[PDB]
Amino acid sequence: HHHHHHLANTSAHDFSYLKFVYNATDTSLEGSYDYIVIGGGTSGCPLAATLSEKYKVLLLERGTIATEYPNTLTADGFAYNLQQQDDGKTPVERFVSEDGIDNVRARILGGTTIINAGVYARANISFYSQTGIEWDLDLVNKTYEWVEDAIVVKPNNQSWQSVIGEGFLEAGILPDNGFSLDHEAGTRLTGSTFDNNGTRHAADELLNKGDPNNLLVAVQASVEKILFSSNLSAIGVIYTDSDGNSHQAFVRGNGEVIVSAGTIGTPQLLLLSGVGPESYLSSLNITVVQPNPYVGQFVYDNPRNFINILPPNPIEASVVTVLGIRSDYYQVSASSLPFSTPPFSLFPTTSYPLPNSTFAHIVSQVPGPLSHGSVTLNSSSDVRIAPNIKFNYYSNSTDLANCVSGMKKLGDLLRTKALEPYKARDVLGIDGFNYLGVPLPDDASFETFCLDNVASYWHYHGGSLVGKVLDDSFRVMGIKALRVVDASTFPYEPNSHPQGFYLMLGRYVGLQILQERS
Ligand SMILES: Cc1cc2nc3c(=O)[nH]c(=O)nc-3n(C[C@H](O)[C@H](O)[C@H](O)COP(=O)(O)OP(=O)(O)OC[C@H]3O[C@@H](n4cnc5c(N)ncnc54)[C@H](O)[C@@H]3O)c2cc1C
Ligand SMILES: *[C@@H]1O[C@H](CO)[C@@H](O[C@@H]2O[C@H](CO)[C@@H](O)[C@H](O)[C@H]2NC(C)=O)[C@H](O)[C@H]1NC(C)=O
Ligand SMILES: *[C@@H]1O[C@H](CO)[C@@H](O)[C@H](O)[C@H]1NC(C)=O
Ligand SMILES: *[C@@H]1O[C@H](CO)[C@@H](O)[C@H](O)[C@H]1NC(C)=O
Ligand SMILES: *[C@@H]1O[C@H](CO)[C@@H](O)[C@H](O)[C@H]1NC(C)=O
Ligand SMILES: *[C@@H]1O[C@H](CO)[C@@H](O)[C@H](O)[C@H]1NC(C)=O
Ligand SMILES: *[C@@H]1O[C@H](CO)[C@@H](O)[C@H](O)[C@H]1NC(C)=O
Ligand SMILES: *[C@@H]1O[C@H](CO)[C@@H](O)[C@H](O)[C@H]1NC(C)=O
Repeated sequence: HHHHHHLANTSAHDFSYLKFVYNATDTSLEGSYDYIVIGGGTSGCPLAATLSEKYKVLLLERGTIATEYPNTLTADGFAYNLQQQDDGKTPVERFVSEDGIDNVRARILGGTTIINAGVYARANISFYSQTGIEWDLDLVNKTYEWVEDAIVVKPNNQSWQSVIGEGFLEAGILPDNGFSLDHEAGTRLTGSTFDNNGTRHAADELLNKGDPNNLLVAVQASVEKILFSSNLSAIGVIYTDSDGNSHQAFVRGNGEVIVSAGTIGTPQLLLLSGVGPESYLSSLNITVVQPNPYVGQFVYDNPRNFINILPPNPIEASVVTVLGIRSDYYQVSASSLPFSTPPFSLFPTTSYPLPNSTFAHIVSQVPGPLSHGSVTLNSSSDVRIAPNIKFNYYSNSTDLANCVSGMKKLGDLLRTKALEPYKARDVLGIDGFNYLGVPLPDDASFETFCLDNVASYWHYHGGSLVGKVLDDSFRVMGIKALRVVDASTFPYEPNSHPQGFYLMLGRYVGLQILQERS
C-alpha cells in the first residue's frame, strides 16, 4: 500500500533534542529571537521545529522533560499518570469544570501527546471545506506524512480491539475500512502513537526535525504575559522559572510570537495580557490592549458516555486502535486491568465504583459538540492558578439527541455475537453482562442516562477561534506579530481523535509563516 510506506517503525523514544533543551533558570536564554512559541505541546513542538529550519526560535514550556516521569513513555503507563496525585509538577494537571466533571490537561514538554491514549487519525476530509480556510491540501497531506514518518505506526492485533471491531461491524457500523488513518464512516483499525513495543512516541520527538543550531527550548518556563509595543504589535514575553525569578524574551524584525498553550492556556494568557472582552477585563482592572469579545468564549468539550462490562473470564488490556465511526457518534473501547486507585477523570467524579477484575470501557463520543462554554480567569495575575472552565454539557438539545443515538448503538453492540462470550449469564438480554457502574437503560431513560453519566472525552477545543479571535492565517486580529496555533482555534472536532490534526497544524502554520515571510 503506497499510502502507508512512510509509517514509523518500532523504536526507542528519541530524546536527541535534549541537547538544546535548557532550564528556564538560565538567563542566557533571554534576548531576541525571530520566533517565540509559547507551549511545547501538540502544535507547539512541530511549529517550533518547522520555524527553526530557517530562523532562531525560542520554545517555552511550563512543564519539565518526559524523562522525569517514565510512565509517560509506555502504553502500560497510561493509567499511572492519571492515577498520580497532582503536585504542581506532574505531567498531568487535574481540574474540574464548573459543570462538575473531572478533567486533565498536560504539563510537560510534548504536551498532551505525552499523556494521551495514543489514537492517531487524520482529519475528516470534509473539515477543510467546512472551515472555509483556503487550505493548501497537498501541503496538508505532505505534513501528515512528515508527522507519521516520525511517530505513527500501524498497530499490531490486540484481541479485545478485534472483538470490538467485529462487534461494531455486526452492529451495523459499516463499511469495513480495514487499516486506515482516515476519519470515515465505518469500522477501521487506525494508527497509533504507541509503537508495537508499547513505546510512546509524541510531539516532543518532532523537535528532532528542528535545526539544532537555531532551536532553543526552555523548560519549566511559565509564560505569564505577552508584551506589546507602546500599530499594535506583540514584541515578546515574560516568563518565570522554577525558582520564581522572572525573565524576558523578545522577537525581532518580521518575527512573531505564537501562542500554543492549549484550549485552556491560550485564552488564559491572552486575557492576562489584556487581549479579550473589554467590559470583563475592565472589571478586573486589567488594562485592555486589544478588545475582543470572543477570547475564552466558544470553548467546547465533546461528551464521553460509556458503560463498563466485567467479563467472567479475564480479558487482555489493550490500547484503543479500532474505531466505529458514524456522523452522529464516534465509538471505541479500551480494556483495562482492575485498579484500587482511580485514573483521575476516567470516570467523571472521584466517587465511582472501583473494578476488582478486568473490564471493558465501551465509549461513545458526541460530535461537535454544539454546546459551548468559556474560559475565564480565576486569578487576574497568576498564570499558575488554573482558569475557570465551563463546558455546559448538553445545553444544546442536538447534543443530547446524538448521545441517545450513540447509546442505542452501544446497546446494539452489546447484543452482537461478538460480545456474547463476555456475558456472565447466558441469558437472552444484555442484563447477562456484569456492569461496573450504571448499565444502559423510549428516549427519556436514555436522555437521563446521557445527562447523569457524562464524562469528558478529553478532546476539548476552542476559546481562540478562527473567525472570532483569529484570521484565516491564525493571526490575532488587530495585533501584529501574534498568532495562535493549537486546539483553541476551532469550534468543532476535525475527527474523533484530534492529535493528528493538531500535530499537522503546528508544522502547517509554520510553513505558512515561512512562506509569507519569503
Ligand atoms: C487524557 C487524554 C487523552 C487523549 N487521548 C487522545 C487520543 O488517544 N487521540 C487523540 O487524537 N487525542 C487525544 N487527546 C486529545 C489531544 O491529545 C489534545 O486535544 C491535543 O493534544 C491538544 O493539543 P494542544 O497543542 O492544543 O495542547 P497541549 O498539547 O496540551 O499543549 C499545550 C502546552 O502548553 C503548555 N503551557 C500551557 N500554558 C503555558 C504557559 N503559560 N507557559 C508555558 N507553557 C504553557 C502546556 O504545559 C502544554 O505542554 C487526549 C487528551 C487527553 C487529556
Ligand atoms: C465529516 O465532516 C462533515 C462536516 O464538514 C460532516 O458532514 C456534514 O454533516 C452532516 C452529515 O450527516 C450533513 O448534515 C452535512 O450536510 C454534512 N456536510 C457536508 C458538506 O457533507 C460529516 O458527517 C463528517 N463525517 C463523519 C464520518 O464524521
Ligand atoms: C520502516 O521500515 C521500512 C521497511 O520497509 C523502511 O522502508 C522505512 O524507512 C522505516 N520507516 C522509518 C520512518 O524509518
Ligand atoms: C531548574 O533548576 C532548579 C534549580 O535552580 C531546579 O530546582 C529545577 O529542578 C530545574 N529544572 C529542570 C527542568 O532542570
Ligand atoms: C489527502 O489525503 C487524503 C487521505 O488522507 C486523500 O483522500 C486526499 O485525496 C488527499 N488530498 C490531496 C489534495 O492530495
Ligand atoms: C478597580 O480599581 C478601582 C480603583 O481605580 C476600584 O474602585 C475597583 O474596586 C477595582 N476593581 C477591582 C475588581 O479590583
Ligand atoms: C477559583 O476556582 C475555585 C475552584 O478550584 C473556585 O471555587 C473559586 O471560586 C475560583 N475563584 C475565582 C476568583 O474565580
Ligand atoms: C444548538 O446549536 C445550533 C448550532 O450552533 C444552533 O443553531 C441552535 O440554536 C442551538 N440550540 C440552542 C437551544 O441553543
